[PDB]
Amino acid sequence: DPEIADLFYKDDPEELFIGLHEIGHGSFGAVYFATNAHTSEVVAIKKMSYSGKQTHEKWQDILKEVKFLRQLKHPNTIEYKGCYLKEHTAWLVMEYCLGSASDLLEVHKKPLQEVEIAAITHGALHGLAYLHSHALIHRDIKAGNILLTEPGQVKLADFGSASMASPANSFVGTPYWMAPEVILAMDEGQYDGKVDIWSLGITCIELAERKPPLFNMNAMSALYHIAQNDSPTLQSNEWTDSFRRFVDYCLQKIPQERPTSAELLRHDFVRRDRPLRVLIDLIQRTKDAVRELDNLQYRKMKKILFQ
Ligand SMILES: Nc1ncnc2c1ncn2[C@@H]1O[C@H](COP(=O)(O)OP(=O)(O)O)[C@@H](O)[C@H]1O
Ligand SMILES: [Mg+2]
Repeated sequence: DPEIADLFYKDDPEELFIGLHEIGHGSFGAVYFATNAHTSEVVAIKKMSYSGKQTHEKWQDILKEVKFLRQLKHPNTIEYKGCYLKEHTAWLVMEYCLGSASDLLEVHKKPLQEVEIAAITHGALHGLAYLHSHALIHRDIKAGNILLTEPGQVKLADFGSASMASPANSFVGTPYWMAPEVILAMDEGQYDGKVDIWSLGITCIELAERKPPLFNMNAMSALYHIAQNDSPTLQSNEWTDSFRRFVDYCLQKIPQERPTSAELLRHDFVRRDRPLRVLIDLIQRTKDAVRELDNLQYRKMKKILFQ
């Protein structure tokens, strides 16, 4: 019906975008760097197929992601440009980013610097405070869904699990980064935006340690351990106390004891002065490191030099 047709532009995207290069993938298909042939603008295109046996679920997921992106306007959420449709493939068009925070980890094969973590966290928190103020929940916060534009701005992306309401109940997320109350809700009970704060805490650990906790287990074992056991913490004592206190505050298992996004914006870790150029310099040092990679690793990370 019109409710669904109204989500999509009516012209054929195949002509409109040129010079496609893959920059990501997921179950749906790939993401591409592309240029509008008429305006020269560079964009990202997430192509999401709903062919085949999983057509119904795939189409519902497209619809949910498009409807969610349509409502957003904030400097730390990815800019949405609209969506095209061709041959059982939706072309979701976004502003183009250099890469994810997970990509920055992969290029360096080391944790990020603490001030880089803070900067990224700070931007992510603004996005989360916006979302939560609108009764929204991201539900899949992780380093691979926090992007950086080439100029150094932090963008939340991947709204494929997101909630249009709060409280919510669905058992959704990426298991290692899921809040205990999502797991304990078992698709029936309730949780709210603070699940993103738990996930942010896990993301902090990820950026500090290269991987989330429990990553040597299967999903089934991790979900049990997240529910049953004491929350994780930063392993190293090298980190400042402020960063360690930040993480611990995020990783309060009881939601009533965990800060909101608005509250965590006032925490010392993100309020502490840091250098003006932290994100610009992280970007530059990343490009410089991609230029030194061997061809095995470069083949995977060449997108970082696409501009
Ligand atoms: N707007 C974008 N600009 C640059 N890269 C992007 C953009 N959107 C996605 N990507 C890349 O594609 C990857 C997968 O996209 P994502 O939307 O997270 O898909 P999935 O839902 O299936 O995880 C990201 O982790 C990122 O590396
Ligand atoms: Mg993703």
